[PDB]
Amino acid sequence: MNPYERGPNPTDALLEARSGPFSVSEENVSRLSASGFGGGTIYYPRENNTYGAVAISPGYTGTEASIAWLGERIASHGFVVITIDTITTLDQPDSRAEQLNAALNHMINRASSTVRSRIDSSRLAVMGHAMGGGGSLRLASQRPDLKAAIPLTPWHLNKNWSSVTVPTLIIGADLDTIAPVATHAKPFYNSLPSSISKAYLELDGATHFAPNIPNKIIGKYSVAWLKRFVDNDTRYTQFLCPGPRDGLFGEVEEYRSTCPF
Ligand SMILES: O=C(O)c1ccc(C(=O)OCCO)cc1
Repeated sequence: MNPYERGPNPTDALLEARSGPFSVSEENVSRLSASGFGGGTIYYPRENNTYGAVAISPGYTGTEASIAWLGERIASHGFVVITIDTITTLDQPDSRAEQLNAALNHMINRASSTVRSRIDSSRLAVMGHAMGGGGSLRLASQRPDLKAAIPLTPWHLNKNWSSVTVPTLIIGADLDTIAPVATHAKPFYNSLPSSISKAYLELDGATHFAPNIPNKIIGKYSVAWLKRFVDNDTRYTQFLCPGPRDGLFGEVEEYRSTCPF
């Protein structure tokens, strides 16, 4: 009925497991072969089919190695995913937005036929850690056509994202001292329009490095957000609405959303 649906009916366990049901292979993108970004790695399902496609940026001073687990994990749930390196490790968020865009174009137009043939170029998403999460917000602002955006403990000097209409899940870390939720993640969420699909998920007992460490909660809700909005997979609505509990015995520090979507 939904021909974008991939993989079996989800459960909390299946979404929290280290890997989804899709076996993954990798395509290396050298710095030489990459135009407008610093290279990286494309994770893609071996099983032949078309899938949504996602570009993920690391943060300030970091490289693809700090987000690799996420590229692999998301790809194993039926997506084509590039973890990029940036032209330099010091690139600012809005430069990171340009490089994410170049990485989307690389996957669609310049990668091998194996990778290009597994991408539905009409169904794209963007994600990033810290400064790359700020890059996610900027690119979502510049490309309303993106299907989803997921800034992870994002950092950005601009606090006004009222131009974004892409379905956006922001993930904050309560103990983040680099991009404190009070001055980055939450102001971002609050400046997004009340009229779009969005969610704020704040992790309990998590620092700025949490998205760099394999994380059941990040893995679960990133994939659920991507499934719901990249694939239009309403089987995943059950995890986003009402969403993880932030109350007594709950799983998150805070969850807020514009459910129903
Ligand atoms: O000190 C800062 O202002 C500052 C420090 C770090 C970051 C960031 O993106 O870290 C990601 C590391 O992978 C952003 C801002």
